[PDB]
Amino acid sequence: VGSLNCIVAVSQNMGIGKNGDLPWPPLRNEFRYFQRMTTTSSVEGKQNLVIMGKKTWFSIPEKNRPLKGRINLVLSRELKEPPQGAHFLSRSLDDALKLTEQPELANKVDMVWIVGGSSVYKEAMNHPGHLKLFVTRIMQDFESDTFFPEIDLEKYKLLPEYPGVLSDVQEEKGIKYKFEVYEKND
Ligand SMILES: NC(=O)C1=CN([C@@H]2O[C@H](COP(=O)(O)OP(=O)(O)OC[C@H]3O[C@@H](n4cnc5c(N)ncnc54)[C@H](OP(=O)(O)O)[C@@H]3O)[C@@H](O)[C@H]2O)C=CC1
Ligand SMILES: COc1ccccc1/C(=C/c1coc2nc(N)nc(N)c12)CC(C)C
Repeated sequence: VGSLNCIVAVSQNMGIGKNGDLPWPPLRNEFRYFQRMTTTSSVEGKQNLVIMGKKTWFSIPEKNRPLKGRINLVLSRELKEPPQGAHFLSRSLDDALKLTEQPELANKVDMVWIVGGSSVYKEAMNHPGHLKLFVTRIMQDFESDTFFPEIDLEKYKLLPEYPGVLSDVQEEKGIKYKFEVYEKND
């Protein structure tokens, strides 16, 4: 199994969601970036795995659900089986990562992408080992009711560029944003 990663888009006030949707209006190219980064795998005969909490799963409109071309895993202790359209269900983050090593998935999964929400991000980020964060900084404040956990910059280094990630300011619907990649190894 290849690398472990988180990917998020976050306002200046650290918001990632409001009422089960994003705090900002739809940013089509931002979403295209999320789909590209999470779907593209350099290893022949493998797909990437996306890991998400239950409320994030149900935030994806049925049209984009499961995320196509990726294996979709949902975290929940209440659910008894994967939701309609999902592929896997685990009861903890550690369980989901252990599962990638089982015979059913060990030779099928390339990268692992944690796609939210706030508790899953927090636990992924505080878990020893090699981890990258792909963070889109939406450069305005937006009313939110979720939030991204604190990024400890003593351990997460902001990389000075990264292949396949544009380094300059983007703008859609009058909202400027930029792409960042952070890496820790502890
Ligand atoms: N980049 C972005 O801007 C992103 C935005 N979002 C937004 O964030 C919001 C959803 O996030 P949030 O409210 O944080 O919720 P989550 O997606 O984290 O869902 C939480 C539910 O998931 C299950 N859960 C979470 N972590 C675990 C765990 N480690 N083990 C087992 N079960 C777990 C629990 O279910 P149970 O109670 O069944 O056990 C929990 O009640 C929405 O507004 C969505 O639009 C989401 C992702 C990215
Ligand atoms: C348009 O996206 C949404 C709309 C409504 C509810 C949830 C989302 C999602 C959010 C993001 C998770 O990591 C993300 N990372 C980045 N860089 N951008 C994102 N947008 C997400 C996931 C996809 C829908 C499946």
